[PDB]
Amino acid sequence: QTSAVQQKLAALEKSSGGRLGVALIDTADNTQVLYRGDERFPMCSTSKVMAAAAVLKQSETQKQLLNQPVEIKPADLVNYNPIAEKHVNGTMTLAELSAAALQYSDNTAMNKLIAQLGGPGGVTAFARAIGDETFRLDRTAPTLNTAIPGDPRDTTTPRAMAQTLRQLTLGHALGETQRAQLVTWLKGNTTGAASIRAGLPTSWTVGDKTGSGDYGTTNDIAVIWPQGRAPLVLVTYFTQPQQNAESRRDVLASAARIIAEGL
Ligand SMILES: OC[C@H]1O[C@@](CO)(O[C@H]2O[C@H](CO)[C@@H](O)[C@H](O)[C@H]2O)[C@@H](O)[C@@H]1O
Ligand SMILES: [K+]
Repeated sequence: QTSAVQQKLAALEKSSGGRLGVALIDTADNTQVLYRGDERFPMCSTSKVMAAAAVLKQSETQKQLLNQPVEIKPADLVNYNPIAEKHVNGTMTLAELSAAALQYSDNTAMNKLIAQLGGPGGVTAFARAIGDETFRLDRTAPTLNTAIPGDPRDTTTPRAMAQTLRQLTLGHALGETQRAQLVTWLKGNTTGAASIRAGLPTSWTVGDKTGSGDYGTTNDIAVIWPQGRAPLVLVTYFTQPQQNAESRRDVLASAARIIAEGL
């Protein structure tokens, strides 16, 4: 069936010129709204959530892991390193790297998390351990953001990512302390006000992670606490046909607005 909300999302998509993917889980009733929910999309930096979460999971059996220092060398700096570049020839702890990756989208910090997990496949292995059979991370940053149409590397589906984000932030994929830390980090994101958040009523609370890459890829994944409603999880992925396309955070905001109006 096609719902009214799906109809509106299809109209948004057609006016956007790109390809939109949406998955909502409403934890009031566990119902779901999906638009291209089983198509693959390039995650770009939304994959940082899974990497940070995997390190949180490791910290459940090492109480001191988040205070472990990691050396930052000049050679480690990549294309976007607003926090790590201050620490070159110095160190950052795994907590500092997780915070920098999630809240500032620091790519050097992401690469340190990936290295702590043994490479991109270690992030995929964590996804599998928590029941996500779809997610794959294949490369480090920044090349995980190439976002080439049809390329399966560094992709997931909206359905899979919404389920996983729910298990991580509202469910029991992580220990209680670790879940709370992940939620605190997401809620402190600096990069999200133009994306899902822009489509929701101001009274609602959001924790989110954005992503962007080539092909005008513009993504956001969020856990939302509506005014007076049980929490939602919302994934919005958007990608375009031309490599040099501009970002379209407004399309994500419009998707979120449609979802909110449909509740
Ligand atoms: O966007 C983060 C970071 O990436 C760079 C290239 O390393 O720019 C890319 O992203 C920009 C924003 O989407 C695009 O405008 C640009 O064309 C693309 O190369 C850095 O300039 C930027 O800080
Ligand atoms: K871009």
